[PDB]
Amino acid sequence: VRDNEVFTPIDLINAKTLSSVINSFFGTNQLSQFMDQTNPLAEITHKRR
DNA sequence: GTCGTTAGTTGTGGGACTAAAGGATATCGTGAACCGAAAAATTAGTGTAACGGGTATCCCACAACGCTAG
Repeated sequence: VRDNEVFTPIDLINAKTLSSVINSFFGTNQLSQFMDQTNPLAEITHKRR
């Protein structure tokens, strides 16, 4: 869309379009699970599931 | 030789899948410019004090006797 010479590779980039995907993965994916934090064994088992 | 009929597929579509507890999520991409609407803030303008009688009420104090003679 840009034809003016006043445009640099900073104005071209949106952080939102990457942060959105990463936050969606870490907040709503079935594999991003609430850790079993009852005891150390629960953590060490959940991390090896 | 040709056309309707019947039964047995065959592919495709619609409908089921305990009970109890619990129950947190994250959610892009951008084009400009002017006009209208109403909701809000700022500004401009007017003011009493005691007196006469007469009488309604209040608080505040006091009274509500006893004896003798014609």
